[PDB]
Amino acid sequence: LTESSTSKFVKINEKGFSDFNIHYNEAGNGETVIMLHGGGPGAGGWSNYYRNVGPFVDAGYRVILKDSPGFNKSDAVVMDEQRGLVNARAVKGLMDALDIDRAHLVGNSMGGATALNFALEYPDRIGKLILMGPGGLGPSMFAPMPMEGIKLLFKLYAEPSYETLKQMLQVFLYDQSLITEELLQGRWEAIQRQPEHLKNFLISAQKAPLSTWDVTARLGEIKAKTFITWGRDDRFVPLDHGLKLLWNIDDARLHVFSKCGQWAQWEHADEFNRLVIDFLRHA
Amino acid sequence: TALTESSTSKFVKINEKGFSDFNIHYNEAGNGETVIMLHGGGPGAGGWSNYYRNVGPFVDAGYRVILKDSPGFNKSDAVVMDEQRGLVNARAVKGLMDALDIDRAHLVGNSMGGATALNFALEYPDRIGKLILMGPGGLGPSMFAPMPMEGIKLLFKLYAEPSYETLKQMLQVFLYDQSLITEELLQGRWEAIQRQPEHLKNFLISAQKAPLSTWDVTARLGEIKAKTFITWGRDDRFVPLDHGLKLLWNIDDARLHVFSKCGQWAQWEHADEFNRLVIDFLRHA
Amino acid sequence: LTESSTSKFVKINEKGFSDFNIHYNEAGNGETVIMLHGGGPGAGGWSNYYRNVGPFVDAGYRVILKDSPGFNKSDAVVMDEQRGLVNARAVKGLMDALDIDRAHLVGNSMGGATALNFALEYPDRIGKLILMGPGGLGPSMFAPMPMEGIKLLFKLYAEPSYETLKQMLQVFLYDQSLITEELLQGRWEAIQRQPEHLKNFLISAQKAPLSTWDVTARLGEIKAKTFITWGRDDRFVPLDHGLKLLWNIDDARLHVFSKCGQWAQWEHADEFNRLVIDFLRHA
Amino acid sequence: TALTESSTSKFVKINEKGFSDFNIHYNEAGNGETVIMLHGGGPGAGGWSNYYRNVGPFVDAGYRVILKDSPGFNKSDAVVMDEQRGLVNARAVKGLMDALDIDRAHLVGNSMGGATALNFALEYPDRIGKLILMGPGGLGPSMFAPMPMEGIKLLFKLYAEPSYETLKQMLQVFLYDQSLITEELLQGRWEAIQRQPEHLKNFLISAQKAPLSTWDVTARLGEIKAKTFITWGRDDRFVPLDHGLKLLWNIDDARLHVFSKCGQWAQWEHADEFNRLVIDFLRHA
Repeated sequence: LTESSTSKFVKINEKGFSDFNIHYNEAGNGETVIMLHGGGPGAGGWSNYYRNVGPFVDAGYRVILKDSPGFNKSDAVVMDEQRGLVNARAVKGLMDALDIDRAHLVGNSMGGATALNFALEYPDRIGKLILMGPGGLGPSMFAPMPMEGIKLLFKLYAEPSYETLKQMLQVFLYDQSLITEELLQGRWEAIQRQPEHLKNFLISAQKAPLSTWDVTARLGEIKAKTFITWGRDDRFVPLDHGLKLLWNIDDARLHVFSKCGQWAQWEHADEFNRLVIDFLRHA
Repeated sequence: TALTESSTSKFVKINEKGFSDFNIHYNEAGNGETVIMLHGGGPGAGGWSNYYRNVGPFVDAGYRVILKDSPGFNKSDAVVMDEQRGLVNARAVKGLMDALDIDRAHLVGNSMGGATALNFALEYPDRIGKLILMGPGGLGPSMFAPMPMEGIKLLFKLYAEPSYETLKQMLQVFLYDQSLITEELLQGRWEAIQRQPEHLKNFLISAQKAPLSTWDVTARLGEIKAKTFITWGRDDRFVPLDHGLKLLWNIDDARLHVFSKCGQWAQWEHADEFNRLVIDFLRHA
Repeated sequence: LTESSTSKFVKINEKGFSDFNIHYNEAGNGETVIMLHGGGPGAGGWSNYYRNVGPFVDAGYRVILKDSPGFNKSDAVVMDEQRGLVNARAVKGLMDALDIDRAHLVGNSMGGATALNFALEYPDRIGKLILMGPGGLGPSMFAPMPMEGIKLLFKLYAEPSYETLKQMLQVFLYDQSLITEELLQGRWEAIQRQPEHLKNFLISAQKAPLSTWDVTARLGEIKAKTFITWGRDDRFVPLDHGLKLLWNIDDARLHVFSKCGQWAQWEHADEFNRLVIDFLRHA
Repeated sequence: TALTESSTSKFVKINEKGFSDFNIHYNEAGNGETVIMLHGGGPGAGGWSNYYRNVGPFVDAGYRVILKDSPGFNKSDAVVMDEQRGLVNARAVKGLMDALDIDRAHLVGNSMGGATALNFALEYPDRIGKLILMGPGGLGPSMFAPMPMEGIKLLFKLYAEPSYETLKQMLQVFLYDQSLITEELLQGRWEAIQRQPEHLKNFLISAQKAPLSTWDVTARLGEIKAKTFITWGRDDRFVPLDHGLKLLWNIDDARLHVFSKCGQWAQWEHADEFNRLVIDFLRHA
């Protein structure tokens, strides 16, 4: 598989959306797994998930790497509501657009915020919920906020340098020497090719700051089977949120990877793949 | 051969440091790559009783499984120990491996058996493959939980005044869903208590000589070179959840998995998931 | 001072209350400190606070040891709403009853739940907020619930034995050999003399379980200056709630006492007294 | 006499283990019962710079206050250390106490000075009264926070490439309210960096010989017999909050106090409350 071969578009008309173009990548057939990416500059379905799409297809799954409204080759937008609840509507849109009655969601960071909102609003349309260091769960009992990674993320949004992006990625990864060009250019090309997303994000962050995303009091309402993954060394979202989810969602389990940043799916691909595939297959 | 507690039951004399001609009971099945499972420290614990829901699937996955009765438990020989039990138990595991000609084994350890597995990986790094830990005991204070924990107090209470009803109370604290407690489980533990009452008294004499605080190997976790799978039950009232994080941070190559709606026996209360996760870890980690 | 010398009653008519008799003890003059006791069988203003009333009066404070609706010499009742919100109304009642325009609150356990609700509903009537291991803040990130102390509390409510009460107190105190008769009889006489409170409590616990008391999502609304105290070895409410309060209340500080159970005010009287007096005097 | 940085400034030669005729700078005022205050480990740190908001009130409360410049900081003599800095610093504190005929002192320690205070209480239990710790360094891994922490990375960055703007970045991470950072604070630290650049390079050479992981005294906290007051800033990005709990659980007689809206300098960012709480602890604990 490649990005080219899998590339695809489709408009959506849910709630406040209307004739809104969502880019995505699709492969495989059958049961549907929608993978939702992180909030960083130049973030996209493919870029977040290029080590998990193949193995998930082989497992006999319909794999949808969605570009969320306002990133990569999807359409630009400005939100005055918390992006989790908004991205969920975009997801609900792409499912209605493509006749998908139900899907499993895999949400990393902002994505995980999306999946959590999707699961809260549209429970009848979610199968199983995989969360990987999801944002927007309020304050940590230990980490002061903003966290080091979030600081760097806004710094990159503000002054998109090549050297800055690099330093953002050295904080996102536990092992910094794992930095590939195919990754680094994937993000750097994505920021350049649509620099309207950057300014749109900062404005939205002004209208709905991270503190408004907190869905914590509603967690006792999530019914789907939940698999929470965390990188032990995540400098973007604090480890103790993993526990908050475990205690509040009725049916959850938590897996933490050592020597791992915010990208468990990337930095620990193999283990992540087989752990999640098995969770879908057997839980 | 049918796989039953009796058809798998075996004995081996071990000779290692402070053990001479010491009879160790174990249950064994399967062939090839070896997994040794080490049980908890409560009255009447033993290998079969802790691991009977795991043995079949591990054997079917192609492992040789050894459910070891630790010294001073169940059908192994009696002992009063004057050193910390994790280390003495690890000597016995090594003794059993030498006696059975086993060069390397994966270790699965629950509670006291987790402490055993950790001491074994510290002392005998060349003889361990992978390490699987389920809520290991004796890792010092918790950052949140007052000690002794509720499970620990019931453990000592049962050791000192054994009764069926106190056994039942203990087991109700050990498990998240107390309605899963069968009369057969209970009667198995109760028979082990009644058939080997010397183990209880010897345990109490030994704990006075080397209290639980002496089992703390925290300072050495940095030496462990085995790939490690830590499992915890979210609802464990015996050893606290923050110890799972302590191991995750101090062992070089670890992952942690926490089961919801689970007390201190994840291998038993969530056997199917446990089996699937650990088998997968042994095969592909 | 003694219980006799300070004993006093007054009816109240707030919201659902009407001609409802609140017992309390008062001493001293000037600025008002209302001390609110814990949820245990035979719990009462005096019994919780007999080492803190004298020293607080000397400090020049008006000290009100309130018996909460349904304990000790106050009137019996059954609640179908979480007792924190209900006890707050009773407190708001005793203040209107006695022409108190403002007060500082000192809440231990159930009391702390009260103070937190009082501070949320009636902020204009609260000065400064002292919380000592307050209940009803949801699940712990570490302790499974119900906690050992809560289990024992309901066991004592169910079968009020003298030996049972004793075992409840051995779990409430870090140092068990500190058990005094003047305490033990204070509780044992209180349970006997009004055994209707016991059954009323169990029914209310049925109508509004501990899980309904959680005010966590509203903590960002508390404006009063807050002093959170905790016993390190508290087996009734988990230590990590101390942190939750610290992070969520806008103006808070946290003090933890070593070798200390649920009764910081009792087990560490001196240090507690001077710490709180100074907080009132200078914060 | 007026109390100013200069009117209080003194030197004393110390001779203790690996120190011979080693000049220690300190600031001193007041008389009687002795409190020694030990500073942090960042570039340009020193006693005055860390504690100038505390000295007046402690002296007025009736204490003799000593703000000590640790070896290889500020106006004390230069040194490249080959052992963990907490212990070497504790030797220097003991050396200063012997040279000034001080039998017993209360110790207040911030960050590196907290590590110093802990080593001193371990090694010289008879020479300490009470122990006050503010976010002490080197207590090993955190259960929540990735390491090195953000403050630590800025510390090493500033040591290796000193610049005024990097100093400002560091100080902005140290403090909760960055708008409290005065030009005078900045210029004081910056002058100490520029006037003693050898301290920076010596610090880096020393940290290669005994890294921060070697400062961990966790395993010994159980030996500390001093009544201990632990203070933390909720918002500390240099040493993590769970270490406050680690000390609370492992030292026999401790209390913990956490200030909201506070980074790693509680003594400075919340001086008034800090002063009031610690003075009260010294008088009545």
